[PDB]
Amino acid sequence: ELKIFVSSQHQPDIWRKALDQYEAKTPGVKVVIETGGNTSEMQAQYLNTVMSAKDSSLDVLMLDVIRPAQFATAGWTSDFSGKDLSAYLPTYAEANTVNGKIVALPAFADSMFLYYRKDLLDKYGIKPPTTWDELKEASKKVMEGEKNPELQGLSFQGKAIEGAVCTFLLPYWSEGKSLVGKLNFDNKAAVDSLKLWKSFVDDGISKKNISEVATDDTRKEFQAGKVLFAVNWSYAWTHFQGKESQVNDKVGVARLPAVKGGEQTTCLGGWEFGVSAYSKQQDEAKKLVEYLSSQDVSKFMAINAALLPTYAALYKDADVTKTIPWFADALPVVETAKARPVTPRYNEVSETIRTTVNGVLAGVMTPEDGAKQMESRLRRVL
Ligand SMILES: CO[C@H]1O[C@H](CS(=O)(=O)O)[C@@H](O)[C@H](O)[C@H]1O
Repeated sequence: ELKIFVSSQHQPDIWRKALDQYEAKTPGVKVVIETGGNTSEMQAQYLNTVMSAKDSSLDVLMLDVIRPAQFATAGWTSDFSGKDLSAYLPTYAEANTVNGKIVALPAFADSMFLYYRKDLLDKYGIKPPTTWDELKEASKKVMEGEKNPELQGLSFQGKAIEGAVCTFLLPYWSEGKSLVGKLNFDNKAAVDSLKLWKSFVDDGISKKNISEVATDDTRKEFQAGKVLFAVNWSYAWTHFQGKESQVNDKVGVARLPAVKGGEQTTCLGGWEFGVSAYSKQQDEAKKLVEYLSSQDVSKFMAINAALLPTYAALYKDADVTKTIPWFADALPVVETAKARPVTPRYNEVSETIRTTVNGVLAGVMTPEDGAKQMESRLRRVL
């Protein structure tokens, strides 16, 4: 009788279909979904509480790509002994291996992309922007042409959530800088990043309360036809093309714009399945994770939920690209996407950066003071 922790955000109703396929072929085994918070840091704060207390209730954990160092060092997961991760993208083999131990099996890949209203860019003769400067010029042109009070130029995540860590790093990496064995905090790129996110609000290109916007708020608002440009993850696509959308067939996907004279870098994301060290069904949990991390299930979740695959071959799979054409071009974006710090203290890293991003955008602290505070707090942790 297995229990799997899955975010309300990760389309548990589509995972439920994959569990039904498992139960149909595996007699005597039933799985039940326990849904968690929409955002990764909320899920993490929850799982820390129950893993700390050695709660045996949960069997399989859907964990963020940022979680293996913590969960490995805490002893919260049962390692996949003699497991070979070489069927999967090297980036996810690397994320799920801590001190030589296979901590987890990849569930799905992810990276940030620029979603855009191809109907509005096409109306105004605009190319997908390759720089943030080009994105500001396109936004002002479209907003002034459309005279739609509800149309946002750019939605990005400014809420004090895990996605705001990603937000902070996008311009930092585009400028060619790295955060880390040791912290190498570049003040100029850190301030440039916080100033850039603030500039969209100050220019009216982003709404005044972007500090309140989480991943699925960007998703909901873009889907309701209210956003020209959206920073999001692959899952949003299935929602954009579903039965409750204002933007069916009106959505382009591009790589993120670069900073003035930078690269079109992005943030690595994605999720993996861990088996709780406290599960009393280790054997059946492991067999369930082997199924859910299999190629066929990787393919099903790409087609049915726009979850980017963990297997290189699936990005150009006939049925995958028939369903989502832009997956065919997505592999090199995923394989070159920059990783957030690997550390067991990642909760503290996240808390420092996301609270600094949110405070800058809420007008609590200047971009310069925000960077100053972040460097001091990260110094202590890394
Ligand atoms: C929904 O997952 C995606 O977004 C997360 C941010 S949040 O939406 O949870 O704040 C990232 O951490 C994940 O790596 C990425 O796959």
